Amino acid sequence: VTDRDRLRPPLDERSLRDQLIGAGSGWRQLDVVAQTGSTNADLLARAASGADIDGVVLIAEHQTAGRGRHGRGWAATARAQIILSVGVRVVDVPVQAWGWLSLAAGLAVLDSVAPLIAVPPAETGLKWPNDVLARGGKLAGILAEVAQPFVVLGVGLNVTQAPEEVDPDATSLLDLGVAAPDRNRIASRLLRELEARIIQWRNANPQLAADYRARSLTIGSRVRVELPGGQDVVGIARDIDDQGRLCLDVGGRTVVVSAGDVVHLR
Ligand SMILES: [N-]=[N+]=N[C@@H]1[C@H](O)[C@@H](CNS(=O)(=O)NC(=O)CCCC[C@@H]2SC[C@@H]3NC(=O)N[C@@H]32)O[C@H]1n1cnc2c(N)ncnc21
Repeated sequence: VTDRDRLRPPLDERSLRDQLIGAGSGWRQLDVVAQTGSTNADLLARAASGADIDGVVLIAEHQTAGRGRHGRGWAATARAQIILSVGVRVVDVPVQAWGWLSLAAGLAVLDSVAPLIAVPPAETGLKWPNDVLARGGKLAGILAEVAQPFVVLGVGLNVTQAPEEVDPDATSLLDLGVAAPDRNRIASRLLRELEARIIQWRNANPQLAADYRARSLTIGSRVRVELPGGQDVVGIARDIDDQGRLCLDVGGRTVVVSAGDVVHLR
C-alpha cells in the first residue's frame, strides 16, 4: 500500500560498509544497487568472468526478475525487503557438505530477526530446506546456486512487504507486529550472523547442526514432501543427516530426501 512506502526509507550503503568491512570482518566488498534483475544472477555473472566473489556482498533495493528454487520466481517491490546475495568459496570443503551451507543461511536469517517479534507466535522457525516461517507465513526464502569454486547464497527477507504484493502465503516483519523495522540494523545483524554460520559450516562445527534442529519446524511434524518430478511423499520428518538431507519416516521405512517442497500437515 501507499502508506507502507513511508515505512520504507532507502538503505545506507556508506554506513553498512563502515560496520561490515574492516578488521574482524570477513566481508571484503559491499554494494547497494537501486535495482537489478537478480542479485544471484549478478554475482554468478561476476564469478563466470573471473572475479573473486568470496566475501562479496550485493544488496538490491528492488529486484525485478527474482529467482526461486527449481525454476520458480521471487516477487518484490522497492525497499520492501532485504534483497542480497553473498559469495562463498566452497572448493576447499567436501562436496557432500555443501547442502548444509543453505541450511546455515536460513539459521542466520532467523536469528537476525527473531528478537524483533514481540512474542513467539506458533510456527516461528525453519522449514526444510530454505524457509524461514513465522505464524505459518513465509518470512524469507534462501537460494544457493553453484559457480565453482563459489556458491552464491541469496536471501529474500520480507521486511514491510505486504503479502498482497507478492504471495498469499507470505508474511513480513511489519505484518508480524514490528512497527518500524530498520533495514539498516537488520541487514547488519543478518550479515554478521551469516558470517559466523559460514565459518561454522566451513569448519564442520557440530553447533551448526544442533542450532538448526533447535529451530526446525519440520522435524517431528507430519509432512507431505513434493519431490522433483511431481511425486508426493507423506510421512513424518525425523532428522537432518550429515549432508543436510531430510530424513523421513514412512510407516517404518526411512526415506532420505535431498530436495523438495515441504508442507506441514495438521
Ligand atoms: N509458493 N509460491 N509462490 C512464490 C514462489 O513460487 C515461491 C518460491 N519459493 S522457493 O521455491 O522455495 N524459493 C525460495 O524461497 C528462494 C527465493 C530466493 C530469493 C533471493 S532474493 C535475492 C536472491 N536473488 C534471487 O533472484 N533470489 C535470491 O515462493 C513464493 N514467493 C514469491 N515471492 C515471495 C515473497 N516475496 N515472499 C514469500 N513468498 C514468495
